[PDB]
Amino acid sequence: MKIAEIHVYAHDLPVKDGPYTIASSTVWSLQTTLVKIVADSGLAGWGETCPVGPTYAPSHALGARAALAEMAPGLIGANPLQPLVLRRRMDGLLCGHNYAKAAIDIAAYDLMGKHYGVRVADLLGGVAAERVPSYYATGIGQPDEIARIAAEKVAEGFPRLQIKIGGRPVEIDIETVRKVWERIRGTGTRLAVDGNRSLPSRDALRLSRECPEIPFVLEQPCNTLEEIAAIRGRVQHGIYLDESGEDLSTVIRAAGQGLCDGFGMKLTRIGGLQQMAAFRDICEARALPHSCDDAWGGDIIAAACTHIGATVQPRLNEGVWVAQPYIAQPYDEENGIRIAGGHIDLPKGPGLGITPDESLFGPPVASFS
Amino acid sequence: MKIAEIHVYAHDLPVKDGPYTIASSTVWSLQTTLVKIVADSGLAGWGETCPVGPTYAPSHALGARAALAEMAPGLIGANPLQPLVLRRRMDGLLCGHNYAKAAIDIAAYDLMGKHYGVRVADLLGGVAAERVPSYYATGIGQPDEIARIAAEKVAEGFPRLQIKIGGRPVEIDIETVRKVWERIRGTGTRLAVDGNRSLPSRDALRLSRECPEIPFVLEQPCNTLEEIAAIRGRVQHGIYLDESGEDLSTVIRAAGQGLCDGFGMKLTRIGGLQQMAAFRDICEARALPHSCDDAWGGDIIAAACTHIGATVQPRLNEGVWVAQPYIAQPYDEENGIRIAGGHIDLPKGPGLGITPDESLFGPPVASFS
Amino acid sequence: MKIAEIHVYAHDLPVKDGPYTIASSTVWSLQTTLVKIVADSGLAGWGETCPVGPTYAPSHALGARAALAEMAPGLIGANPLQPLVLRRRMDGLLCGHNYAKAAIDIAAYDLMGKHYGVRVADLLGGVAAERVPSYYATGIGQPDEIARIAAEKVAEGFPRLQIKIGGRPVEIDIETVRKVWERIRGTGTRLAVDGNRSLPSRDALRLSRECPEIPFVLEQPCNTLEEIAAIRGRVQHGIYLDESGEDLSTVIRAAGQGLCDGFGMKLTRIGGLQQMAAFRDICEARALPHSCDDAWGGDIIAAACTHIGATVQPRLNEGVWVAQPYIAQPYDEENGIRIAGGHIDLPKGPGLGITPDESLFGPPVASFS
Amino acid sequence: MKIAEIHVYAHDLPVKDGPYTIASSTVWSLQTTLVKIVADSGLAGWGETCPVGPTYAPSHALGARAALAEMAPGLIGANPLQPLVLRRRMDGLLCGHNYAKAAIDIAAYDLMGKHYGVRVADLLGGVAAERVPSYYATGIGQPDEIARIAAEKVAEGFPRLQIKIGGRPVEIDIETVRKVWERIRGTGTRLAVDGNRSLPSRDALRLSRECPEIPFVLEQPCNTLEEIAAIRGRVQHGIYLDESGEDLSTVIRAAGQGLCDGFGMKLTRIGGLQQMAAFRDICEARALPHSCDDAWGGDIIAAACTHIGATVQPRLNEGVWVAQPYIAQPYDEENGIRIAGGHIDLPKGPGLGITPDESLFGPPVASFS
Ligand SMILES: C[N+]1(C)C[C@H](O)C[C@@H]1C(=O)O
Ligand SMILES: C[N+]1(C)C[C@H](O)C[C@@H]1C(=O)O
Ligand SMILES: C[N+]1(C)C[C@H](O)C[C@@H]1C(=O)O
Ligand SMILES: C[N+]1(C)C[C@H](O)C[C@@H]1C(=O)O
Ligand SMILES: [Mg+2]
Ligand SMILES: [Mg+2]
Ligand SMILES: [Mg+2]
Ligand SMILES: [Mg+2]
Ligand SMILES: [Mg+2]
Ligand SMILES: [Mg+2]
Ligand SMILES: [Mg+2]
Ligand SMILES: [Mg+2]
Ligand SMILES: [Mg+2]
Ligand SMILES: [Mg+2]
Repeated sequence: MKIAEIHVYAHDLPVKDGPYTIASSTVWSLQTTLVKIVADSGLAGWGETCPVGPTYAPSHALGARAALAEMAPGLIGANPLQPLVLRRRMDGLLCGHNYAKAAIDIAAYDLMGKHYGVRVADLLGGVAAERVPSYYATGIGQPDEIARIAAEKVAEGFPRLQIKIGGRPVEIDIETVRKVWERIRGTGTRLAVDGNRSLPSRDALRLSRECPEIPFVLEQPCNTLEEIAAIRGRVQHGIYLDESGEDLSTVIRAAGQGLCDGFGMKLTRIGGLQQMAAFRDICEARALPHSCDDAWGGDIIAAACTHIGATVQPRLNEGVWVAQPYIAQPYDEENGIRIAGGHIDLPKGPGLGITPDESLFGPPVASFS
Repeated sequence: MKIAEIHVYAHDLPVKDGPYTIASSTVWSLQTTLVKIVADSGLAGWGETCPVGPTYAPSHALGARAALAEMAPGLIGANPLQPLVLRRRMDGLLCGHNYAKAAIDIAAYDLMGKHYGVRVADLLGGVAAERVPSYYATGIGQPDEIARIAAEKVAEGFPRLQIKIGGRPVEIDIETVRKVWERIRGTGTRLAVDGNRSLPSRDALRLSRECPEIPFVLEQPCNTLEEIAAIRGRVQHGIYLDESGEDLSTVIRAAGQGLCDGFGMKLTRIGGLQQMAAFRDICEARALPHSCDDAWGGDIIAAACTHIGATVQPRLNEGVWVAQPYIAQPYDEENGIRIAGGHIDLPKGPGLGITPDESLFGPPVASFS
Repeated sequence: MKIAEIHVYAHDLPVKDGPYTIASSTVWSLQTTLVKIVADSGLAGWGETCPVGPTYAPSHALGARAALAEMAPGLIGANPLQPLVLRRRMDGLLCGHNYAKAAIDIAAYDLMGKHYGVRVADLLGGVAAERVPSYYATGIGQPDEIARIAAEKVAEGFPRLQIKIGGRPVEIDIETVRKVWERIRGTGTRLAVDGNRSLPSRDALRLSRECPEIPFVLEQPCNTLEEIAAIRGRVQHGIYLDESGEDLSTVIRAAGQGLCDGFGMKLTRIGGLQQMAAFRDICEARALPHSCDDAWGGDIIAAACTHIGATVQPRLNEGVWVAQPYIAQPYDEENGIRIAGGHIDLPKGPGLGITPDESLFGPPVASFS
Repeated sequence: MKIAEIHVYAHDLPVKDGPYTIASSTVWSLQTTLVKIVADSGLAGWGETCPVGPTYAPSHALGARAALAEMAPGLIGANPLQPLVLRRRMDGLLCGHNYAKAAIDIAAYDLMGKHYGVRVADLLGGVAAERVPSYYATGIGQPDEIARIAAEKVAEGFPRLQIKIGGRPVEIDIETVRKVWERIRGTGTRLAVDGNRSLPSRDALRLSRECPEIPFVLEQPCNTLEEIAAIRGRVQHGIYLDESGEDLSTVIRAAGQGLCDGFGMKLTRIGGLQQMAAFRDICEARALPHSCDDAWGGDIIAAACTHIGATVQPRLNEGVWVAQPYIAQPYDEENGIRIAGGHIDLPKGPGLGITPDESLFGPPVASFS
């Protein structure tokens, strides 16, 4: 098999009842980028990458499209059924830019699954669970209001909550954590507190020191991995990496040196499913719980996240986060990814199990053959 | 003296009022393996190895018999009165497989003791105590029920309890520990909490962080020694190794680098009494308390554990655990190992002090001469 | 699809012009164990595991068959198209025993490849090279004798030589290394020197110190990883792990903490292709060169090694070692694995590309349904 | 059985063709202390301790007798057939003073062996070799003079030489090492260079740096273990501890943290055979070569060293050093320890196999009942 065409699309996703606030990024609408790979046989696969604003991570929508335009001519003729070979070929065309490479990677797995008649999760080691947990991430807000929302989401069925903090005096974050805990204690709901790179070590230390009785994991409290390595010995709560886990080498450093207790891992950041599967295997060997998330995006990226998440040993699965609740229009109304009772049912069809209504995207901003 | 015959037996041991639940293994009946060594003089010694299900450790009943069948022809003619020489000879025939080698080792010490007219404990440095402490290990269950059982076992005389946890949400484990402590506090009963390799560092950290007022030692909370080394600086409760202590080299690493505060050590895992005695000497030099246990098994392995345990400095002796309370039929009704008042009286006769009713075992599954 | 039957075979492999001498194992004839998995449809896949004598590693032929006998009944009905799910299922039946699990893993990948019509290497990320390099490993022998063989094998086309040392005064090992280097310098041939766990740190230090001008990597010079970590900073030659690389967790330690510069890795030791592929991804992220070998065995295990080897980035591929030159009768007369010009061609057919002549093995020694 | 009497003897040992020059002690005549333990039955065992002058180690002849006088009354009635119980009993009477405790330890093993009819080596795991290697240690002297003696002693059969250095400009030590190497290279003789605590790190660094082509191990180059840990990474020669190995705890530190590559170990320093056997097991698990020596003394301490030495794995046995060549009158004319061909035959009789002629010692200087 050979790649015959690659099509790049720009598409807009407004935030229902926004904005969505992260200590490092507030957005009102997201620009996603879709990739369609067409084989010489005519069969097509789909990928997607959607940064959550331009300030969250070293990635942005215009940059995704620039990266894809750089690599695409060099990929025409490649065998899309060989994800590692294909990844090396991308590396031969452009250094870094995992978030763009990930879209090609995901399209190729979709195409592979359709070709062989198999679900992507089964190409990645096998379906361990047909329905996977999700988690709900609150925005930054008034303590009482965040606690109210947390209670509601637990009642909806979410087995885990992530409370966003930072960008304001830490006393308010601590009050938020305490008020949330008062409403969810004794429900068995797991808790994460995400500083999104915004806390000086001063405040990360204070948060943990003041709340030993509250069972959160502290997710990416500080900006750099060096700062996290420096506070870890003095912090009695588990610490998870998110933004710092930028590649497999960094994950190997963190696992091998005992620098964290788990991960919030994004598919596009790590470079796609080929790398994410290796990431999964590393975490399983070391009993490091993790989520399988992305920054944002619709059915295509969400299905890719759900497929890898379906392969995770259940006791290590911290959930699959998706932007679906904030997206008005699905790409696939019959099989698209939907949260139900705080969980996500894996699509049942071949490949990603998603057939996007291509009409929605508009003509490609760039085509290659 | 020379070994003239080696006989290998398969024998079944059903669990009274089971199953017995460990986070890593639930069993309903155990398959033990017995070894009889006959000297040219006609004198015989007995050994035993009995994994606690095939998933607890890298060992199983069929594997024990395969290992013994591999080594046995190469041991005919060896001097059974030289335990170190004999161990090196085994190593010359098969790499690893300590749990099988241990059965030959124990049979040889039994034979040595009978030949010289001395108790095995006196071959291992001398009887420091005629009666040794034991400890009772609970299964995993409802918090209140486990607390009730803990109170009963303290009333029976057990000076130490081990609470098994893991394989479920850690909130339940923590509730169990708290309810047990409420019933046993102020009795002077020592407490261990055994995660049996099942806790991610996330949960080990939480358990310790939440319970500074409860004086447990945390036994093998995490799967690998690397994970334990990573959490140790952040855990204020003593940490003991069990499954990780797979050989004397590992014990030397753990003692020399300060990676743990004690051990739950199994005779078969370490490779027998020759190695266990060295283990004992290392712990004594570093004031590291430990038990002398095994995975399971009847009078033969239990007596071997009791003999080495009788040599331990009393202040370091965390007890000898035996499967006797879960075994309906003793091998030796006159001198077999029995728990009385939470303690074990050392047999008074030469060798292990045990004469098994060989009839019980059936014909050997393999014989060598 | 579901596993309907599992059949275990025992088969002898006489060493051509024997014996083969490793510092830890001298072998005259090897006992291989073959496994055939049959699906409900009748489609079959083949696996193989063959310890290189019982003292090289904690593995042996009788032990392989005992482990398979323990696991097989619990695998009837499993889906063989899900290698990770299947591996966890095996872990739920027996702890450890990777060398036995690997035979099931390999048969399942063979079956998967046949079912989808794809080569195993293309189920593991894709073929990076159709012609895979091998390496020649000399046995221990006299310095001039070994230097001759080294020159002869370089001429035959092998791009890398491994010289086995140990088990005798180290000055003889050093003389051998110097005389081999005299023959092969200027031929572009890479050099490994394998101590096979046999050198005290005293001697490993001496070997490196005396030979800075000879560009060997020192493979598993000492018995334990702890010993290797202790000399590493005092050794100017690259150090590779072999025997110490017992599982993915240990690989993560070694890579993350920088304890070695590469690996000799055996498929059965790591537990099969699912784990080997993850191992490959770990090494690629850290630019750690490695081989894809096994202990011994015929066309089945050799094809498995060749398929994973064909996925390795060429600049990191230290070779695929196979026992074929020492094996008189191939299982597959037409398409079995053969070394040609010091290299190995990847088979063309689906699955492993091997069709064993079952009549060579005799009837199964154990059958499960 | 019970100790009925303890008798302490003082005896002079003139140095044949004296003196003997160590960087830390020059000696013309040594004051040995013998101990006879008599059981209720009248059976007796013998021990010995003989510091090599009062400045080599924190031990001296008057100190040996004072320590024995302190402990002896508290040992009347003890069971001498339990070496570990007996050792703890001594610890309960006097802290430290291993060199004195060792004399009691050795007499008790002698008695035990006589009582059971077994050789001491067979009470310590078993005889691995009937003929034990020794090593020759040169005194400090002129480079050409020492090189001659080195050649002469190699011819006599010693498989290892130890060259003493220090106490003068290091260039003279380096010249000595080079001239010795010139004589013994190509003879298969192993080389140790002993600084006896006398080199500043400045000079130890220089000695190793200048001589990479000379295969010595550097024994106790610096005064403290702290100094040795500090230079270790900058020294390419193996480093052995001698004087720093004061107890089992320090051995555990050195081995567990990889601070040395072997030991010169003295029986009296470590505290007797009970501790020496544990020391042996520690070294065997880590492939650390070691000698079994003492400071000085006649047939009694020499036989004790020979018996433990006969249990050491041959590949790790650096030799048993004894003072016999410097001692005119043996205690046992028939079966005393004698070096022959640079090796020592293990005595055949029960216990140590030595029967001292008591009349040589004079009446006891102290008797206890
Ligand atoms: C993955 N989230 C839950 C959604 C946002 O993209 C960021 C947030 C996190 O940082 O974990
Ligand atoms: C030794 N036990 C008390 C009995 C079981 O064999 C396991 C358990 C332990 O892991 O410590
Ligand atoms: C891979 N070999 C060449 C074959 C033997 O199985 C061992 C050897 C090695 O240890 O590297
Ligand atoms: C063991 N010696 C050879 C004899 C002396 O007691 C000291 C010396 C050494 O330090 O190695
Ligand atoms: Mg819930
Ligand atoms: Mg985050
Ligand atoms: Mg009590
Ligand atoms: Mg335990
Ligand atoms: Mg070539
Ligand atoms: Mg090797
Ligand atoms: Mg059937
Ligand atoms: Mg010689
Ligand atoms: Mg010395
Ligand atoms: Mg008296």
